[PDB]
Amino acid sequence: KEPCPPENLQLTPRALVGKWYLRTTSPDIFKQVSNITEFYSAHGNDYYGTVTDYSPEYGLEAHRVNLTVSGRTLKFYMNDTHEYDSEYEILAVDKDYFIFYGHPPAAPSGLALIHYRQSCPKEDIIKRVKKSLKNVCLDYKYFGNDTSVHCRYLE
Ligand SMILES: *[C@@H]1O[C@H](CO)[C@@H](O[C@@H]2O[C@H](CO)[C@@H](O)[C@H](O)[C@H]2NC(C)=O)[C@H](O)[C@H]1NC(C)=O
Ligand SMILES: CCCCCC/C=C\CCCCCCCC(=O)O
Ligand SMILES: *[C@@H]1O[C@H](CO)[C@@H](O)[C@H](O)[C@H]1NC(C)=O
Ligand SMILES: *[C@@H]1O[C@H](CO)[C@@H](O)[C@H](O)[C@H]1NC(C)=O
Ligand SMILES: *[C@@H]1O[C@H](CO)[C@@H](O)[C@H](O)[C@H]1NC(C)=O
Ligand SMILES: [Zn+2]
Ligand SMILES: [Zn+2]
Repeated sequence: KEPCPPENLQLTPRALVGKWYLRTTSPDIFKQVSNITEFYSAHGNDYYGTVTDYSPEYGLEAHRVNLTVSGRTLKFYMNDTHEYDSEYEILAVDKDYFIFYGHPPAAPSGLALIHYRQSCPKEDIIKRVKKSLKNVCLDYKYFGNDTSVHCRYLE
């Protein structure tokens, strides 16, 4: 139900700006949704953005979302639907990924999300991710990967 979050917890300005791929989660969600692209524009503590997800019945849907960042945490709001709308805590910060944790409606007991800068991250990045997870009391063991976007390092 909880990780053991870091010492500092520092989340800097524009740090989330631009393009991400949500390829790994614990609760594996990649039956409910697939091929998640995020794009965020920074407006101080506010981000506004697009999430292009694929649905196993509906299409290539798109969603408008905004972050509101408060130090270690942010609030995530999606316009069209609200099952991932919750507070999320930053667990790890890296040039090639961020890890967040929350208790949204879709997983009240806890949801870990890895956002990658690359769609198919190289084995170096995965080894750092593995470290970040142990370092906050989760492990790649209980995470699923988005297999609809084949990646030899995420299998
Ligand atoms: C995953 O989503 C991406 C981008 O969100 C898809 O790429 C799009 O592919 C269509 C082809 O019909 C183009 O018209 C778009 O302009 C493309 N966008 C980009 C950024 O390339 C991609 O095809 C999707 N893949 C899966 C497996 O769902
Ligand atoms: C670098 C990460 C940016 C910050 C995003 C905040 C953390 C969690 C976002 C929740 C996304 C949940 C799923 C996305 C789309 C969907 O499943 O419908
Ligand atoms: C995002 O926008 C919503 C709707 O305008 C508003 O409730 C709030 O300021 C923002 N919330 C989050 C979670 O970013
Ligand atoms: C959805 O977005 C529109 C912006 O056109 C806004 O007026 C509406 O109240 C939003 N609400 C929800 C629940 O998504
Ligand atoms: C996800 O990726 C890692 C390799 O990066 C692997 O050890 C783990 O088993 C994968 N899980 C699934 C369910 O694909
Ligand atoms: Zn919690
Ligand atoms: Zn493969």
